[PDB]
Amino acid sequence: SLLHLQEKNWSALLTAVVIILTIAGNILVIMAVSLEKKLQNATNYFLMSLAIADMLLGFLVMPVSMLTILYGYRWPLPSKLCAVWIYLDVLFSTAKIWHLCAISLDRYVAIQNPIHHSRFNSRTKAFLKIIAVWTISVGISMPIPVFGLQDDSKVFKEGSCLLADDNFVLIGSFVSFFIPLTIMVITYFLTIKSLQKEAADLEDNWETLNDNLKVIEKADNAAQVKDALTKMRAAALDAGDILVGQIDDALKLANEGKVKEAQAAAEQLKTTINAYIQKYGQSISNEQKACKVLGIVFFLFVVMWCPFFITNIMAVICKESCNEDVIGALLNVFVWIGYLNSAVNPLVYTLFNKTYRSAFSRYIQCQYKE
Ligand SMILES: NCCc1c[nH]c2ccc(O)cc12
Ligand SMILES: [Mg+2]
Repeated sequence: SLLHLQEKNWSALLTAVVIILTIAGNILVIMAVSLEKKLQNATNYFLMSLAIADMLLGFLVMPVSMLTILYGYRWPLPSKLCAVWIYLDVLFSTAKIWHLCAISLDRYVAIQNPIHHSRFNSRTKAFLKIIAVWTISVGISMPIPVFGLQDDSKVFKEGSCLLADDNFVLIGSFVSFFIPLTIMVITYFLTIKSLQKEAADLEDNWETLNDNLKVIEKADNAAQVKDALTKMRAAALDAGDILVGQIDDALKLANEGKVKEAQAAAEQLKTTINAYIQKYGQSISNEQKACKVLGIVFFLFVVMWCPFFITNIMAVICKESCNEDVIGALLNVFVWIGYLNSAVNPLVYTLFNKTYRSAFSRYIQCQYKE
């Protein structure tokens, strides 16, 4: 006889906590993007869809995962509900990683194509990209019901419902989890470098505009102002229209010979430059702030699923050499480290965004009026 309820009830109280923090955390994120209007961009739109994936993992996968621990890891439901539960577990995790990849991808293309980002601002464009990812994730996870329902040996390992098939655990791990992991760690690295270069390029054009504002207010002739405005106008085009015609206003005074009159115009440009420099120089500050926080989302996904990901692959490499009972007893812990990651995507936003933090606080006092 089997399917016995046991006294594994340290686990029952601990796993219940993780389910609510997932469900309550990611509901507040879905409510934040749906209601708060400082969050209406493509990156925050993905984070909602990430939190829909996290929350449905809290509803559908994590209670059943708890329920198995309550019946000694012998599987209490119907046997054709084993292959459904693996399919949802793997679908929500595959949808998370391909979101996290696609954010880091969409963020990088936003910097290399500033003009394209204005065109790609559309919520419809964002939703199309999400709907690309979910239908990729349903595409990748689809062997688990199509084959597993047909053969109980691919989803049961001795009354235990788990992905027993080893070509599913191997090929899936590299198709669905190092192809979008590669693209995430390449494009996060290059996003840091594109915002390092353009911050470094703005300090270049800060010091050459500030250098020619020394030159014009020293100068004697209309050739030492004309050249010095020609080097301002060229290196003001390198920060892109607003200021160029005001330099062209100053350029025609140097081209006629009105030097004291061209020098006075250049002093009027000074404050125009400090306005346009404090603006775009706070823009790079904000993107590098956002890139840092999205990195913590990216880093904690990778770290918390990493003990589950390595040990599941060591189940397949030492299929002979190792304690299958100990590897089975570690994966049962290691899956819940990765489940816990559904609870921490919301908490990150709270610590690191005052817009998410304010919104969460108001909803806890039941205040939706923005
Ligand atoms: N999401 C990976 C499949 C899965 C679901 N529950 C599990 C429990 C144990 C295990 O080894 C694997 C699983
Ligand atoms: Mg200098």
